[PDB]
Amino acid sequence: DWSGSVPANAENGKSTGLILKQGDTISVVAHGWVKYGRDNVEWAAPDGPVPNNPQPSSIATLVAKIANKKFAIGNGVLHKTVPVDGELILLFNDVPGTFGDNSGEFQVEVIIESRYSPLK
Repeated sequence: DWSGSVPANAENGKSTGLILKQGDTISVVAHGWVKYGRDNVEWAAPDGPVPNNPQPSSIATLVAKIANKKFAIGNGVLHKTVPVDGELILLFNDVPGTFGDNSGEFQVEVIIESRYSPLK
C-alpha cells in the first residue's frame, strides 16, 4: 500500500498518505541503516541503535506516529490492530533538536492487511 524511504534527519517524520482507522490491521517491514550522530559508532537499524552504544528505550528506533502518538515498529510488525484513527506517519525516533547530524534512510514497506469490518 505504501513503500518509500524514511529519512533519519526528518524530525517530523515521513507521511505515508495511508489513513488508518481503529480496527484496521497493518504489516510493516523496514530495511537499512542510519546514523543518529557523526561518531563512527552511532549507527541504527530500524530496531534501534547497535547495542555497543545503547540509548534510552525507543530512542533512535523506527516508530509509527498515528494521531501524534508513537507506536513501536522497529524492523517490522505483522498483522497488528490499529487502536486509533489517523494518517500513518513513519518516524526515526531520535532526540528532538538533534536530527541535523543524522544521515541515511530506511526503506519501508506498509501493507494495510484489512479495513475494520466486524462480524454482525
